[PDB]
Parts: sequence; structure tokens; C-alpha cells
Amino acid sequence: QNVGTQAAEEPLNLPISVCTAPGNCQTEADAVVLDSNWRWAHTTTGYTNCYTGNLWDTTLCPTPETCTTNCAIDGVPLADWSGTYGGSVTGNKFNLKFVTVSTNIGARTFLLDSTKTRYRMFQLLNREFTYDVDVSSLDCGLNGALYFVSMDADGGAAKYPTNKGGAKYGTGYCDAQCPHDVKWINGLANSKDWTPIPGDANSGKGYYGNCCAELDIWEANKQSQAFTTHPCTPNDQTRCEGVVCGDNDSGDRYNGMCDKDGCDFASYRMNDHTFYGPGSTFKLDSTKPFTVVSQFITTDGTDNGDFKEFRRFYVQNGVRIENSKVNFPGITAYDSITDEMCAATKGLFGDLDDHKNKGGMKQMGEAMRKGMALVMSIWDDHDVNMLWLDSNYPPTGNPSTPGVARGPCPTTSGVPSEVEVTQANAVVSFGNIKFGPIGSTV
Repeated sequence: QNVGTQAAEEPLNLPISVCTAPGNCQTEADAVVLDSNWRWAHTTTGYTNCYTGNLWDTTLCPTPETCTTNCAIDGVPLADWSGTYGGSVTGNKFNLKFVTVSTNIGARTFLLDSTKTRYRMFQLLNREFTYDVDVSSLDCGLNGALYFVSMDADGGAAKYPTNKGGAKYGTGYCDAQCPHDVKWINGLANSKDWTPIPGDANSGKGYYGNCCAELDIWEANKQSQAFTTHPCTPNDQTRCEGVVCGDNDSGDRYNGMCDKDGCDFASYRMNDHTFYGPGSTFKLDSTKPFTVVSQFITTDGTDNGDFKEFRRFYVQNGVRIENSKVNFPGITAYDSITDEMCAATKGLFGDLDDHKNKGGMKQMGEAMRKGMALVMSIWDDHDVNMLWLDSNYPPTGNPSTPGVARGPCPTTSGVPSEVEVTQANAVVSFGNIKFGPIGSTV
């Protein structure tokens, strides 16, 4: 995309901590940038929309190349962050409102480095990543997500010279779902064969998808939470078409370059329904804030080893809370993501181990070694109504069959039109982000 001249781009300042030992950290003066999908797209030498509602203008965008020549994405000024997009920062806390009323629904954002010209790339192997979260106002059907993806640090600017904005304009998004709803891919409008998504007034799908590796630290609302590894072959940003995208709609979910299911550790799905929930007698009380700690263990305990284990623990009101465990007869009580856990649990659930097909923890680790961009988002799910996260999936499945039940939400929950009314004022908060060696962040 070209860059427009109507509004300066002003990312929100967000300090994080880089740590060397427990309680010995230094501030890193980073910032938050809005994903290019949420930006106004208009004519390069005017005010005329190139995209309105869920459609590209066919006169301006008869082809992707013409669209890209004629159109530009514009900046987010400071005033518009809260007023238009529902984003705000107080000290080291970042807040994202779900619906902001001209009416904005959801948000996806990235962490910029201290220069505000590149994404802050995190080399996560043999490191610990930690943050405080509040998901108390997110119920069934919503997801306040924090995760990493194998985006380029410059959003693709060096690879795709028609991308003028780079990381500064939140470009280059890709993930392990190979999404077609990304409006700008490889420096070009994804306007070919663009199709609105029914019941989604703001979104559509273009000819291409954009694939890359994804490490989900946090997919969650107050009812259920998960962390998940998604390797791809290769891991780096890859525009896809046809079978390579692994499109759900053509029966290709397991035929593409990315592991779409991922290998998940989701406490409720692993059959501990009392670990996490909205109340003081759950082990971890989702009505109150808490700290989420993630440790990425290698084979030799060094930065050069292969990724072998994703460990997790929590801190809430000064109380250390170890992760829940897998709880099925004849299955080891795993409390972390490893290749063995993935094989054993997917075996039990009858899920295809595409994680293993894509190179497993080792391949996931190669993405983490090269460095990944931090994503913070809030969203509802127009495909599957978040049932995969917090309900029975498939909805018609027996909840006593291992793998089906992922949370207590009813199978009628999560319809975007309903959650966008009922949960309009939901806000996820991510704060006090800390990064360092294992054992350094609490």
C-alpha cells in the first residue's frame, strides 16, 4: 500500500520491561500500531474511499495492481485511538475496547520497537515472556488474544516495494490460519475476487491468504483459555492461493502449509474444568487480573538448542499457580506443550497431528529463533462463533468424548451480531509486559 497524507500516524507509547534477574529490569520504550486492515483506504491524490463497508470500489480497483496504484492507507492520530478504535494506554497497561461507536468492531495491534519504524522482534527460545491481563469483561463468544507471528520486522517493505508504510502502518499481517480477510498482502491490495463475509458489515475475503508460523500465548475470555503452537512449512510470511492456504471451505484444512489446529494446551479441554473460571473458588479467578508467565525451554538450555517445551504458570494476588494438567485415564498428566503431549492428546481426541507433519516443536522453535512480532487483539468469530475455544466443538459432539468440550459456554453462544450488542463494552487489558531469561520476570 501507498501511504496517505490525510492523517499522521501516531502509535500509542507502551513501555515494557527487559529483565536480567528477578526484580532487576529496565524499561524499553516501545509502542503499539494498528493493523492496516483497520485503516481508511482512499485515493492517493484525494478523499475518495477505495474500500467502504465490506467492498472495494470496482472503478478504482478493477485489478489489484490498479487498486494499489490508485489507493493509499492513512494514519491513526492520537485522538482517534480511543475515539474511533477503542485503544488506550495508561502507564504500562494497554486497553482494547471491543466495540467503539463510525462503529468499529474488534482490533488487532502490533508492538513497535523504540524507533517506531520496525516491529519489536522477540527471539523467544530459552526466554520467558510475561504480562498481566484482565479478561473479566469478556464472556462467551469473545477472545482477547496475545500471540506471536512470523511477520517481517518491516512488514514486508524490503520484499515488496509497493508497501510504502511497512511496520509503521501495521502492514504484513500473516498467521497460521492463512487468512484471506487481510486487505493488503505482498504490498498489493488483496482485491481480486473479493467477497463480503455475510453478516460482517466490515470484512471480506480476497483471492490470496497470508501464511506464517504462530505462537499463541493467550486465546481467552473469562470462561476458557488456551495456549497453542502453530508451525508452518516454511515458517516465514508466505502469500498463498489454492491448496497451499489450507482453506476450510474447500476441505483443505490439513492440506496447506500451516498447522491450523495447532497443538493446544487448554485447561478445560484437557479435562480440568475447575482450574480457570469467573469466581473466587476456581484456582485462577478470571474476574480479577492475573499474571501469565510463559517459558520456552530448549533441548540444551541454550539459545542454540531446539524448542522442546512451552511451560506455563500464573501469579494472582501474589499467589503462584502452576499450570493445570491433562486429566484422562491412561494419559500422562502433562502440564506443558511438548511433541509427546501433542501426539498423546491428539491420539486420544482423534485429531490429525498436523503439528507433527509440519515439523513439530523443532519447527515452531525455528520461527521463534528468527524472531516473531507481538500481536494484541480483541475479536469475535464469524466462522465458528468461538465454540472451538469455549464450548463444545463440534457443537453436535458428545461433551463426554475427550476433545469435544472446551468450555461451559452454550453452543448457541458467540453469534457475532449478538455478542456485538451484549458485549459492546468488553475491554481486554494487557500490561506490565516483561521479557528476559527463564526465572527473571517475577
